[PDB]
Amino acid sequence: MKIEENRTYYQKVSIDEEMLEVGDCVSVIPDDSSKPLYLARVTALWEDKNGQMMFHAHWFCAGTDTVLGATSDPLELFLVGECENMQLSYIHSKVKVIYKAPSENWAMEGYFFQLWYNQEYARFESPPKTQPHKFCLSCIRLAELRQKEMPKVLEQIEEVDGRVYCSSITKNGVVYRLGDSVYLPPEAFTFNIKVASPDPVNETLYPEHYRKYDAPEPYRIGRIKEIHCGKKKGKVNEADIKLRLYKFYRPENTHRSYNGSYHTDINMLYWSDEEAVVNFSDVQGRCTVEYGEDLLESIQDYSQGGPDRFYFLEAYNSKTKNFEDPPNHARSPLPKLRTLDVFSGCGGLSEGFHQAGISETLWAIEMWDPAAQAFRLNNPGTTVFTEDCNVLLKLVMAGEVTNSLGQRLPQKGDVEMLCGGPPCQGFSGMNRFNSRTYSKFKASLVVSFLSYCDYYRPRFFLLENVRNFVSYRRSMVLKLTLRCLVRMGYQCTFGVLQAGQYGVAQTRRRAIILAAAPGEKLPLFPEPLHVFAPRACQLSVVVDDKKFVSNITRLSSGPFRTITVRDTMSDLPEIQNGASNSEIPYNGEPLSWFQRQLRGSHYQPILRDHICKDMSPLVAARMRHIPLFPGSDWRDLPNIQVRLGDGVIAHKLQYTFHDVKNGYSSTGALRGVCSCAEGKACDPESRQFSTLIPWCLPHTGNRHNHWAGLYGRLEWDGFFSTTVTNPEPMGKQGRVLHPEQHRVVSVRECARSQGFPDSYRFFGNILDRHRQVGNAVPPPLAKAIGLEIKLCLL
Ligand SMILES: Nc1ncnc2c1ncn2[C@@H]1O[C@H](CSCC[C@H](N)C(=O)O)[C@@H](O)[C@H]1O
Ligand SMILES: [Zn+2]
Ligand SMILES: [Zn+2]
Repeated sequence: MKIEENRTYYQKVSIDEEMLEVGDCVSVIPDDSSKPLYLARVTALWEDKNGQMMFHAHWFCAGTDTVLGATSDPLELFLVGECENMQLSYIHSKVKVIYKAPSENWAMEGYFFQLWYNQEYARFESPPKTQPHKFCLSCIRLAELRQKEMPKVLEQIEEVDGRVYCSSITKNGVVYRLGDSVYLPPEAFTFNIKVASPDPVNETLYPEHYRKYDAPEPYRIGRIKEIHCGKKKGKVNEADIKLRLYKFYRPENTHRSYNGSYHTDINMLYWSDEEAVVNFSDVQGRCTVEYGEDLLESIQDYSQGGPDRFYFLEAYNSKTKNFEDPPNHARSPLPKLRTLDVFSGCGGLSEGFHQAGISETLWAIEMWDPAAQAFRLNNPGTTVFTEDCNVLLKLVMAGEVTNSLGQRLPQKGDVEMLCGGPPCQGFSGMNRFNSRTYSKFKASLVVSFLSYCDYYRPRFFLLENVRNFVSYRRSMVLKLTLRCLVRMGYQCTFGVLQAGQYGVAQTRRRAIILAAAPGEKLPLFPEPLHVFAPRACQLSVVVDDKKFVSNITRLSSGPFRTITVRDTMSDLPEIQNGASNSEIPYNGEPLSWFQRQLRGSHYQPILRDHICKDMSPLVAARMRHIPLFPGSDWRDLPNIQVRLGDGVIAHKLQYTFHDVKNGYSSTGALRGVCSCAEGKACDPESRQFSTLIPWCLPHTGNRHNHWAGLYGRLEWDGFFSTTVTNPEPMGKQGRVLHPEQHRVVSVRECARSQGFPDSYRFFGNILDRHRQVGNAVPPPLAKAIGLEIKLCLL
């Protein structure tokens, strides 16, 4: 075809008398007899100066080598960026590979390949459509990637003492110029302020006390003052770009620290003339930092206007610890997708999407009446079907335009975005999928949701669920759900996100399956916004020993400080156990940035649903006896008799068995409450009733890390455990007591832990409302995901 200097390209070779062609597919026999046949596309054929007869192999990935594993169609191949030069003598045979393109009438459709597989993120995506003697998509992709990845100097200024100063550089698609701000790891530099690093009990009175035996810092931010690099071979050394920066102080970086900055905006900074030198390699991203007064709009409008937007109004003198005005040199010089929300709940997911500005939920389906009503209260514009999604779908299959109540059913073409959180019962744990199990899955609500996707063929598809959706039955639920989306021709991916990293004071890992129709861009998962406890941000998923991660790059830090229980509910009036007045005055102002977001700027004095469960006299007595010291839970309880009302008694727990593992106490007491503490079988009579210290907690404490957290108080500096449908002191994660008051958290406090605005309405009795709040997708999580979809609508 063309004769380069070192290679001669041919269009077609004869291999054992059979022609082979550019465009053709080929098999190569693996050395490892256990591997599937290697299959490739021939992208070039040539001879080298060395007499070797060669081809370039753009390898395919077999289905069984993707997350899909054995669920995948044997005959479906996927494109991947894996290619290399190979000797023609290795070809085993030519193969037929068909490109199954999405029909032009795809929306109405209620070896081969169709998608490109990204093996690091488990993304199936439409193949590039880009068109051309050697054309190899794999090669083209890596080049574009390398070009994107590498540091490059856009503009040099002048050399001064063996260093070229530049006015502009770039890495990963971001152009950084003089005067721009940059994100940097916490340890890139230090502030000149100095920061100093930060009892026995009677064990018969407190017999369980003995069983009592973290978020990183957010980014450093600095304004670029100069950019200078070294030189190599008389040329710019791009592997050596360095930035000299003006340090910005976050409020908690000044002497005020955190206790002095509880009330400041999470995006407010302080100017400083302190300078730091950093390697370009360490720059984690670019951010906008503007002096408040130069703003053409309001700080709030500027702040909510875009991502990575900070501001300052004062400088901070590290030396006199005073805040003067900033020096002069610090100054400067879409259509909404029509959405169907299945398993709508009270609408946490639709609310986040609405906030993102990308969607309008026109239809919601919610079988449970209270939740359906809650959804209507918040969405006057949506047709809400209080109905089982299965019977609604049958009504549409039956040709009905309307249900019996006059409500207009959504039809093909109506639905542009389909979202929902289908309850996945009876798949928990990890035994293998058996034959009957496949029937269970076909009848399941997750399949019903997929059926909606298949019929309505929406542009975008979102399935949210509990973290363990990705692991149920050895990940077969996840694999079958990805397989269904691929079979339909959808682009799709999955990931786990941690709500805490999107601005809520709660540990809540959720599974998320995204899908996009052939013609769209498949969204990315949103980059963490807030730093959160590392132990709660294990987002990777292992499927058949393969570790999958999402595209998320911020694995250690992030733009904003973590949101605490204090940020969440320090402004709420004091209530008692059983409080039931659903409309009360706040009788105070928002104190935190987080409370200002959720309460609004409008004048608004009514506080809704600050009500809590009326715990029994026994549980109320226990709560009153949990100390207010941070971390306190059931192991702090005193072993005392308490008079309950009516004449009833919380009795003393009696210890009459040796715990061979835990030994005697300092008062010479025994520590076992059953014969199993001595290695023996359980005494049937062992159980003790009505005792301030719950008998079952020492009974099995050793086998469950001492049930840490049960009857536990939230910490002001900490975060909520996963917000559940019914907060119980003794459910597994029972850290549901208020930090100070002798009661469980209120419906509203639970709603604030999910990031619900205060105006957000719920419906039904107190347990109905707890259920609605606990089931929801936190609107700040939904919003972050929504904004990723917004990128795909441009
Ligand atoms: N067959 C069915 N059809 C419609 N809704 C169902 C259903 N089975 C369960 N549900 C509802 O599915 C919901 C799951 S919780 C969904 C919460 C929602 N994403 C939010 O952000 O608020 C519950 O409200 C439950 O009542
Ligand atoms: Zn290639
Ligand atoms: Zn026992």
